[PDB]
Amino acid sequence: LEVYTPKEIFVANGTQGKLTCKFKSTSGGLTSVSWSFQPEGADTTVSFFHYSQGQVYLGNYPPFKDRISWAGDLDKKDASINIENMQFIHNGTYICDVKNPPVGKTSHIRLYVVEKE
Amino acid sequence: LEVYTPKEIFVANGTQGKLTCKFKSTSGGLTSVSWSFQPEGADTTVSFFHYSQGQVYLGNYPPFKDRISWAGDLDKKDASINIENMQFIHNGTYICDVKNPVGKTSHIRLYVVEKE
Amino acid sequence: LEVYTPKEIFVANGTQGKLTCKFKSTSGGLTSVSWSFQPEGADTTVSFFHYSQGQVYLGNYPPFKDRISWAGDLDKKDASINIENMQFIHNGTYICDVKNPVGKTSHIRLYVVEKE
Amino acid sequence: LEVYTPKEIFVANGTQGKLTCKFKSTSGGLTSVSWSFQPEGADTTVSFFHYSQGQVYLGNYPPFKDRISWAGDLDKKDASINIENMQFIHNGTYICDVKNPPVGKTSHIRLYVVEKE
Repeated sequence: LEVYTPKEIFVANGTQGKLTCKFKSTSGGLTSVSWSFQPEGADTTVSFFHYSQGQVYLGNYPPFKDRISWAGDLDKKDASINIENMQFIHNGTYICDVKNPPVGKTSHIRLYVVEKE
Repeated sequence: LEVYTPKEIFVANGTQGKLTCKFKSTSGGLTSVSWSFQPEGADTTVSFFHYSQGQVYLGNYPPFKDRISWAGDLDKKDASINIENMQFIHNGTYICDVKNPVGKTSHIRLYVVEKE
Repeated sequence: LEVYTPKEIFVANGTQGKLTCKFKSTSGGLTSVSWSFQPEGADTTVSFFHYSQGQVYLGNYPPFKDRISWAGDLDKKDASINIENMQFIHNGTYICDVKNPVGKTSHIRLYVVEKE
Repeated sequence: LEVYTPKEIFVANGTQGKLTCKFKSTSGGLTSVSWSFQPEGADTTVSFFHYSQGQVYLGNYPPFKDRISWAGDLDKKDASINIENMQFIHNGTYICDVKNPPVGKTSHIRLYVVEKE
């Protein structure tokens, strides 16, 4: 199992961010995706998205409320998500955790939200 | 791994349902719980709850909006959930899927009863 | 004691309707079942079926003549009945009354649908 | 609660039989009546009549089809019934089961149908 994420992305604030994850494995089925956020300059990460068995589940982290949508296809080995209307509180590191049975692999994105001016 | 669910529960409508799941295994850190609903008289199931790594994740099935809370403790081998203010649309079969390192599943037939 | 019926059922006309009742208690024996009919848009109810001690007893309500059969099992806590060849005169609310040593009641709103 | 039945009655065949039941209790609304038949020389009893909530319900026992009618009044503590056109197949023991919340008391009638000649 191999997981790719771009190292960094810059997103103009107020626009949609596309958090790309592509992975490599021998195989939908039992594979699961989880995304996590680590706010910049903080010590903690919040897991906010989980996908498995054709179902999207969301955490209750307020800054991501009504902003998160699935943009992947596990058959095409794509674990991506979109975040609407990104703002500065969304600066930080995003971490994708992919599990393909037969634990799991992770890749990090440093997301920079930029001033739209 | 072994998963238990009571075969049936009756919930007076307008009150809280307590969906009990107890499991048996040798270990809670890699353990995951999922809950599904099969509305009575349909053949679809909606997966609406997932728990792994100390985090509750919820699906967007409207009849469960703002009703679902975690009532378990994986260290105490308890994968239970609560559902607030149950109404007749919540009648059906609830399925708990627990994974330890594939899943084991147990079923509840939940009947919501007229509180009158 | 707890008594459950679905809130509603839709029965295509000319076909058999299956009136489900499931109950919860600590215990056949002295337990009894009665079913009643409230025709839509009237305020009368006719009690038309009674079950106690392995015996089905029927009332003399013409629209239910030769249509009613027991489909329960008090040991499996099932108090259901069947109604053959349901027509529009059978539209209304059905009420299951279950007694285990006063009783709880549950309601079905039964809609008979054009089979065309 | 106390329940009375006559010990025996003789009914000329082809005539109506009147199965008297009178009872004693402190109270009509929750009380129920049931009547049962034990055919002479058999070991089985068939329950064929039930009365509760102002409603008469009948069993499907063929010899009592279109023969059984309520002749009581629970307010007057009378749980009687009538049987039309009694024939020899109706010989036997009749049992009245009365229930009055606040479990029930029973009384037996040995009914002899007699040749009317």
